[PDB]
Amino acid sequence: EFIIRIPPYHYIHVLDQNSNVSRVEVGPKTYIRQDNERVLFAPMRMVTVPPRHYCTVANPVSRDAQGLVLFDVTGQVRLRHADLEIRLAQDPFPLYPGEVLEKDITPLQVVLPNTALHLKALLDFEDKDGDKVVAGDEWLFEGPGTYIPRKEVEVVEIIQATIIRQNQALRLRARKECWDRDGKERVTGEEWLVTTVGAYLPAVFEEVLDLVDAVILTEKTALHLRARRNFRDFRGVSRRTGEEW
Amino acid sequence: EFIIRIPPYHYIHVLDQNSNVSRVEVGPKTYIRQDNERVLFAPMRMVTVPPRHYCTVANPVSRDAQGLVLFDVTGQVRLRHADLEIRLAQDPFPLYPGEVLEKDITPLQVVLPNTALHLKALLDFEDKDGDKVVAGDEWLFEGPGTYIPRKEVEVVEIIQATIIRQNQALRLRARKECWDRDGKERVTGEEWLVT
Amino acid sequence: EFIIRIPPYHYIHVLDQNSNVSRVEVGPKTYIRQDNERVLFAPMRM
Repeated sequence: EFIIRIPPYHYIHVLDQNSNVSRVEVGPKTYIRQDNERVLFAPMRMVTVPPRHYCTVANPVSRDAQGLVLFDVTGQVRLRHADLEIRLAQDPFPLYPGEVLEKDITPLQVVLPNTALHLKALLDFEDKDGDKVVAGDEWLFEGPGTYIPRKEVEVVEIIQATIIRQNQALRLRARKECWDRDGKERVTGEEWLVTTVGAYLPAVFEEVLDLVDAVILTEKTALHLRARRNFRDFRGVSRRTGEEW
Repeated sequence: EFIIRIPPYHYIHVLDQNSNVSRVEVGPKTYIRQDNERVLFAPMRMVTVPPRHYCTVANPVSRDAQGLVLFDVTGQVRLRHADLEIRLAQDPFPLYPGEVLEKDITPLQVVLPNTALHLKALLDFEDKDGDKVVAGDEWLFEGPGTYIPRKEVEVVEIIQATIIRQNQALRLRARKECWDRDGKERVTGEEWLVT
Repeated sequence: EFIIRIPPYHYIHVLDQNSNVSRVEVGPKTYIRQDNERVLFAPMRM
């Protein structure tokens, strides 16, 4: 049919069979379909991202410096095949040909306070402050704030901070060679204790094991302790392996 | 039908099929529908907000500095899609095309004395006194007064004050790093007593 | 019907029911008849 009335906030795609090319007919205006064109689908409401939401569209249109949608001379539109893009709140937009709504209008994820996100850089990229990120690097998005999703970064899980109370310590095992918040070199399998009172947030490599409670030494008791490796106790005594005290 | 009598305090929407555009025909006057127009619905009574109430309308019309309802040249009306707005008591108003009555005429919530509201800022905004609010910040609307709802602020629950009598103290656990009313630094899990 | 193809050397008359007025649509060109117009007769050779 030639007469194609397109309601406000809707769009259609007419296929010029001359070049078998499709173009997005978007606008609150009716359309005349000629012999050479063939509308692909009825007017579809343009997808709007409500504020505080986001959406990602498969094969985003290969726009330019001004954001003008680069259109192929043949009658198609230049697309970044197989890539993704994050589109935040804006006016309703038409799906140009060769684009798929990969991610719907989903809410921006806001982490609660004393909680963190275990992000990981799937694709090599450069972060906000010129950071030479590489594929595989892990990230901790802590804070009660909101995280704006990104193509090169994937959230793996949400970790929760561990509250270390008074007279308590938390067992931390290095999952890989790393440094402790006190800047102490750690090796894979090395376990240590963090006594800082508060909601201690576990790091990407530091693995929370358990909370160790102190033992209260009255005047009628004392503690019988045998070492397991060479070290120095709090008094500084250089105890040896197997030594009991 | 061409003859469309619109009773006082009612409105209709005629669709100019020429541009498939709808316009709000509001007024205590009859209307003539031509071949190009097509009324969408019979006269609907304009929604009035009774005093001390409020209402929120989906996709509020993108008004201007003077409040003139910016109308699209095509025959539509400029809308702030997907947003909300709080409309208090006023004269009955017509629903311009592309607007949905999100919140009816509900009463303004007045907290009783010695009670408070647990508000939280869903959307980043700036408060009354230029406060750099961020998304997620919590608010306590206490007082026997009345709270005027807002788009960027959501009430989470109504908390009730705890009466501490003589020779008594109340256990207070910090849910997060914070300061006590006596300006005492607190850490998550820290419990103290208020006398 | 909106689509009104007028062959070369032919003409039609569309009645704008708004004013019940008719105008000669002459030309080797197709025509779009809106809701307000109503073609009176098919293209007639001039």
